Formats: sequence, C-alpha cells, structure tokens
Amino acid sequence: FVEMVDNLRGKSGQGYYVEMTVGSPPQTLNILVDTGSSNFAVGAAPHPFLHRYYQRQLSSTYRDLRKGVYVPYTQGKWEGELGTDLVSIPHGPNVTVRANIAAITESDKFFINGSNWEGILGLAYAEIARPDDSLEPFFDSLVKQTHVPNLFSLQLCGASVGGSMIIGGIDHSLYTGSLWYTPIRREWYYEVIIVRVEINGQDLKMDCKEYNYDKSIVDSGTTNLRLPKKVFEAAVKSIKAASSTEKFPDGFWLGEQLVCWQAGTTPWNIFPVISLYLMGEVTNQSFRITILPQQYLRPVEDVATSQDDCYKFAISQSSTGTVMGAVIMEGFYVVFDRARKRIGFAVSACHVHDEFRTAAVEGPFVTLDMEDCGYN
Amino acid sequence: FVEMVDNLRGKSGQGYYVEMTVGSPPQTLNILVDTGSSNFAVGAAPHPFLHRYYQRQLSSTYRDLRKGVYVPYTQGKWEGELGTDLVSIPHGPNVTVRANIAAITESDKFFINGSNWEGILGLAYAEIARPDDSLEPFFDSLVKQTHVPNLFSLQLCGASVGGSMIIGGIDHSLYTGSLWYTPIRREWYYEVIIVRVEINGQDLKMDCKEYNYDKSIVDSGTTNLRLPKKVFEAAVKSIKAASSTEKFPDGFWLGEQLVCWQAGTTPWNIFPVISLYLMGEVTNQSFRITILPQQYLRPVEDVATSQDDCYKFAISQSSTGTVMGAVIMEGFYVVFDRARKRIGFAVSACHVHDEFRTAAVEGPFVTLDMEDCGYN
Ligand SMILES: COc1cccc(-c2cccc([C@]3(C)CC(=O)N(C)C(N)=N3)c2)c1
Ligand SMILES: COc1cccc(-c2cccc([C@]3(C)CC(=O)N(C)C(N)=N3)c2)c1
Repeated sequence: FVEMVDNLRGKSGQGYYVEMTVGSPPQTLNILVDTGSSNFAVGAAPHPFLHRYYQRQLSSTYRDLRKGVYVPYTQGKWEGELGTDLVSIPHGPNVTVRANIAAITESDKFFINGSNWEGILGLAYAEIARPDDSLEPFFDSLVKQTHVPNLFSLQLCGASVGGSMIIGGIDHSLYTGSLWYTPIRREWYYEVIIVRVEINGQDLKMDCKEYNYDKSIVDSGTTNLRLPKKVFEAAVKSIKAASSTEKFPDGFWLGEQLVCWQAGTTPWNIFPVISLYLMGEVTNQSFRITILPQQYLRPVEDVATSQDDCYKFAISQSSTGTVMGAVIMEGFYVVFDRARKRIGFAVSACHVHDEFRTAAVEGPFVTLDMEDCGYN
Repeated sequence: FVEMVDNLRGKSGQGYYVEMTVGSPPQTLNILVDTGSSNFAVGAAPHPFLHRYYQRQLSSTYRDLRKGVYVPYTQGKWEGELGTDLVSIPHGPNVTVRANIAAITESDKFFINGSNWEGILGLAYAEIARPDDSLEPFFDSLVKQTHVPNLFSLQLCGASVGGSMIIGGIDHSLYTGSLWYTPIRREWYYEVIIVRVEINGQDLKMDCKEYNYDKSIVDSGTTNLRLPKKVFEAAVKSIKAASSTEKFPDGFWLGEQLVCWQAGTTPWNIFPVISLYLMGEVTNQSFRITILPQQYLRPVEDVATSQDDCYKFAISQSSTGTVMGAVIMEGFYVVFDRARKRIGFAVSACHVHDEFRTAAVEGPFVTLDMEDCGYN
C-alpha cells in the first residue's frame, strides 16, 4: 500500500481526485473521488474548462451499450452515453477491469472552471446508480472481477491540498489510536446514524431522530458538514452563543457572506469543538468523533476583494439530511468496510492541529434506543 | 404601458430578462428579473459564456465606490466592484437613474452557458442587499429619483418563452377577473404567508405554520415551486397517490431523474390541480391560487438522449422555505405593490390552458388564526 499513499490531489472546496486510466491504450484522466454517488462518469467531449477528456474512438476495448443517461442536480446536470471499457488506477491495485463508463456528452454547472479533474468516480452503491440499480458501480466490478477485498479507505488532508485512497485495505501509517466502526444502515448512500451531538461539551437535548432526518451520509464529494434545518438552527444557536467574544455578520452563518481576519488573528479558542456520536457495533454502545474549528471554518483562498485570512462557515442546511463532507473527513482516516457493512473512523495522521486541542475518536459510550434515531 | 408589454424574454428554466442600458453613452445589456435578490450585478469582464459585458472605461458617468462584494451561493458565487452609473430601461419608463451597479469581475457557476443574459436585477429589498442594507437597490433609487410609483407587475408566459414587466403600474390587458392581495409580511424578500394547501380539492391537515417554515417567498429567479421537506414529503405523498393511474420512477419525484412520454401522450388528468391559500388583507379572510399540472411539470427541452415529451417535476425541497418560483408565477399576473406592502395575484391572460381546467384566483375564504402560520 506504500504505492497508494498520497495518490489524491485537490481541496475540499474543489474535491479530491485520483489519477485513472481508461481504454486501450490507456487514456489518463483525473477523476473525483465521490462517496456520495455511484456512477463513473467522465467527460468525453471538449468542454472548454476540461484539460483532458475520454476519446472512445481511440480505444480498442470500448463497447457501446446503446443507452444514454441524464442526471439532473440542484441547478446542475450531466448527460452521456453508457458503455464499458478497461479501467486501471495507476497508483492503485495492480489490476485492470471492465467497468461501466458514462461518457459525458453534455453538462450544465457540473465541471469547475480552473479545476483539474474531468470525471467522477461514484463509490456509493447500485441502489442510487443512474439510470437504475443494474448499472453496476465501478467498485463492485472491481471486487467482482479481481481478488481485491471489498473495502477502501480515505485520508483527505489539506492545509491546494492532498490525500490518500487505499484500495483494498488499511494503512496504519495514516492514522493514530484506534479505529471505531459505525454500521452502514443501508447500502445506497453510505448512510450512518448519528445518536447524539455536542458542542464543546454540552449536548442539544434534541430527539436524535432529527439528527438523521431523513438521512445521514458520508460524502467525500460534499464540501460542508451539512445539517438539517432544525439541527442546524439548533446547532448554530449554540455555536453562535458559544462564540460571542466577538460579533460576526448575521447572514454569514447562512453562508451568504464570508467572514475575515488577517494573518495570526484567527480567533481559535472562541470556537467550540463539535462532537458527533455515531451508532456503534454493539447494542446500546456508541463512539464519538470530535471536530476542531479548523475543520468547520475553511479558508476561502484568493478573494481579490481582500488580502486577509477569510473563511466560509463550513456548516449548512439540508432538505436531504446530515452530510458529513470533506470538512468532517479531513479530520479522520475513514474506512469504508463494504465487506462488513460498516464505516470506521480514526484520528487522521494528517489533521491540522494546534498545540492545544485535537480531533478525537473515543469510546465506548452507553446510549439507549439508538435504533430509534433512524428515520423510517 | 403599451410600451412595456412583452419586454421580457427567456424561460423559467433559464430566467426572464429585460433589456437595460447602463453608462454614458448607453451600453445595452440583457438582465435577469429576479425578485429573490436585491443587487443589480452585471458582468464586467469577458467571461466566455457572455454575449455582452459592462465596460466602465467607456462611461462618462461611472463612479467607482472603491469597495468590493463577494456573494456565495450553493455551489455558486460572484464577486465584483461597487460603483454607480446611469441606468435606463429601453422598454420601460422614459426616465434615467443613478443606481448602484456591482461590476462582476469573477464568478463560479453563476452565468449559464448558452444563456442570453449578462446580469441580474435584484428587485427585492435593502435588508438582503449585499454587502449590507445601505447598498440601495435599483428600484428604490428608481422611485426615489423619479415620479415612477412604487410598484411593478410581472406576467411571465412561455409555452423558448416571453413575458412583460410593467414598471410603475398595472396593465389590465395582462389578466382576467380580479386581483387579490396578500400582505408582504416583511420587506426583505417578498415574503408572504400560506395558510392552507389543497391538492385537487382536499387539504393536508398540516399545521399551516409548516407551510411557512421558516419563510415563504415569491421569486421570479427560482424555477420550481419549492416546498419545505415536511410539506414536500406530505405534498408528494398526496400527488403521487392521486396520480396512480400509472407508475413513474421513485427518484423522479426527488428531481434526480426526469420523466417522459411522446407527442399527445402527456396524461393531463391523472394529475391534480394544486391550491395555495394566501393570507388576505382582512382579519380571518384568505384567497386561493390554483395551479394546473402544466405549471408544476415543465418540459425539459432538448435532451438528445430522446425525441420524446420529457418533463421535470417542478416541485422540490427546501431548507430555506416555500419558494413560489416561475413555475407558479407563469399562471398569474403578479403585482408587487411596494407602496401598500402587498402582492396581488390574478389569472394571467397568458397562462397555458387546456379546454378543461384552468388557473384560478378566488375568494374570499374564512380562515382563522392566519397570523399563527408565520414562523418567528
Ligand atoms: C469536495 O468535493 C467536491 C467539491 C466540489 C464539487 C463536487 C462535485 C461536483 C459535481 C458533482 C458532484 C456530485 C456527483 C453531486 C453532488 O452534488 N454531490 C453532493 C456529490 N456527492 N457528488 C460533486 C465535489
Ligand atoms: C428562472 O430564473 C432563473 C433560472 C435559472 C437561474 C437563475 C439565477 C441564476 C443566478 C443567480 C440567481 C439568484 C441571484 C440566486 C438564487 O439562487 N436565487 C434563488 C435567485 N432568486 N436569484 C438566479 C434564475
């Protein structure tokens, strides 16, 4: 696994990507690692933002599936042509596989101008694969055609930024202390159940069933930690009041303006550590992950309307549930243990850390009626 | 007002715009009519998607305000340089005014590739103007510097598509029957209070306070009718079950895949009319607006992965409240009566109508405790 270490580039703002090769002979592309979707879609036409794109004409091994896909988002969309071809991951396992590729032929607000990636690798499960759950995801093909074990792990770092995708197992050099595991509630998204939240050290006497309304998921393709309204509403109230040494703008919390200081002058300690307790592997047992304010206030880089230490509030609202984005994942080594229906967390050997507090994964804790926190 | 009739172009998918002129001599630009924001922002650099952009260097009358703006959205952002200049609306009032312009110098996922507009005219109020409520919105400058009365009205049409912005008053040729008025609850967004909802004819025994959690607004710059989760959840359940002659995809309702038939074969009548009751002008009195399925199922045009009559579900979820978008507004002539803190609705003389049902604005109805439907 020394080969796979540090095989990711990019930020949480713009995503993390791994180099991939597609077709015979190998076309090299930079592809977003996205645990929030299940399609392997690559740009296959010269959209002007793209550095590279998939040229099927040049591949011995491509096969058209004579079938198209349309994938709308909030303001976004992409659209392509389903086929299959030979995929390999240079700095991954030393195998090669026949995976589905959606050749993106049209898109709106999908690719980022000035980004350095050209497709997405949806690592989530069949059930949310477009167009339907028979479009077998990449990772399933990988395990299903090779001797690669059914799990991968992710260490996302970054102050641009880097990280590691260890396909097939775990690499002990990427975390400290112990890995704790929460169940994958169902294999569609990487859905997990949050059972209690705390800010700094004090919870939120909130029906935990809210924390997971209607969903809680782990998504390397979402930037923020994203909370539902009631919990966000509740959350911010408590972070806001906690963080009243100083008075910041009332719309900033809603991510409608950003906030700024200068070099050195970022007020670390006015801000609370935040703690999510996740359902554990055993009845009535949980564990917790604790994020520093480094994680939920992320530098907004080159705003030319300043030369200051600006930051956006990396927590936000959701109609679709909790989303533990790259802001949360940057603190931890996250193991996606598809073989045992569980996701493991450990302190990342690369989390940004002051000489004061830290990120933490701790347990066990005793929590009753955890199964009641999942929405049905 | 014969001059202002039909001075809007575009769709609900891509927005409606009015021709404007800025600077001396007049630079012509196509600008989005957006009642969901309060900034007049125009593209002022040669972003490649843009047909035209504001060239300050060429204006006698421009004045720099030596101050910048940054405006983030969900995935989106823009950023510019505050100044003021001379603005006129060719097919508007025969005046000219000194308004604030944000010259957009940088943006991500803001402009649409293949769109024909180049800025936005935020018609909402100071309170949500970025950076703060002292950046006086266009319309306030308009009324405040001319004899133009403090109201405008909008007729949005469309099967591309058209419409009319009547600045300064009402034009009786754009609606049928009577105008009914709901209070502007507060002057930030165009916030209104929904007090009951019905599908086909049957309500939703839902605490009306949900319908407005935390906000209900009228937004010509939002495409969908957008409902909060509980109400959307509730809503769809009732539209879904109502519309079970046929079985459509389970993810389509969430706007994650679109749905299709062919010429002639759109099943009109399986789908219910929807009714929103809005708080009226008098204690315990309301009125209602009724939308046909034409309105909430909008053609998705050139999907090349078909030659069928496709449609997206024009209703969706929200962390930020109800939003009555261009899907709702297409049915009605909407009067923004800033002078009397109220918004008027009437059947649009241009709503798309089958030889069966219709859009409707009706009243009065007796509804108790309407003031309790507003979130505080
Ligand atoms: C940190 O990761 C990202 C940063 C910016 C954008 C994206 C991204 C771009 C395009 C599509 C996706 C998507 C496939 C769809 C989506 O909205 N989510 C939340 C997701 N998981 N992946 C992400 C990821
Ligand atoms: C039908 O109107 C539109 C269709 C597509 C896009 C837009 C649009 C594009 C860019 C910004 C806006 C914005 C300023 C921000 C926003 O998200 N909303 C909801 C809004 N009212 N206007 C709209 C409007």
